[PDB]
Amino acid sequence: TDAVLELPAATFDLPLSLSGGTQTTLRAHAGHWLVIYFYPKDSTPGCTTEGLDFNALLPEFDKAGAKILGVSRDSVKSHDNFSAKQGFAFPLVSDGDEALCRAFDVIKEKNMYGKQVLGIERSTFLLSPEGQVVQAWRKVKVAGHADAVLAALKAHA
Ligand code: NA
Repeated sequence: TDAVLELPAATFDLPLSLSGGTQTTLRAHAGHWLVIYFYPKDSTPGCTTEGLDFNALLPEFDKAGAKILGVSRDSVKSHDNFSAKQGFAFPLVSDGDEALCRAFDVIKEKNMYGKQVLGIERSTFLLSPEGQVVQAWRKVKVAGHADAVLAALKAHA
């Protein structure tokens, strides 16, 4: 009743390549809140602002035992470079095959350039300690977003 999104069951066991060379899975995060924020491109203004915003709020997320994962389809190397430059203290998922993106249905289409163009739509999701997606933000505007996500986490937790 509380889920706003149902993920394919296999989603939770997908090996997610992280910045730093390790993997995680959503199931591995059982027992605590997880924020998953999808962004279109490493090292761009909006995605950097969003990452830095979450990073600045990390201790507030820590208070709730929550973990953050940023997700794009950039490579692990790109993620490493991005994370190092910005000083992120949470992992970035290299979703190169967009398996996680598709599971969360963040690959969206736009009619532009006389074509049908797919891309990551900036989106964020709150996952409960039992892996339920209890809140979603789509077509995210970066300004104030990490604040809003933190507030929602605090409301839910
Ligand atoms: Na979780």
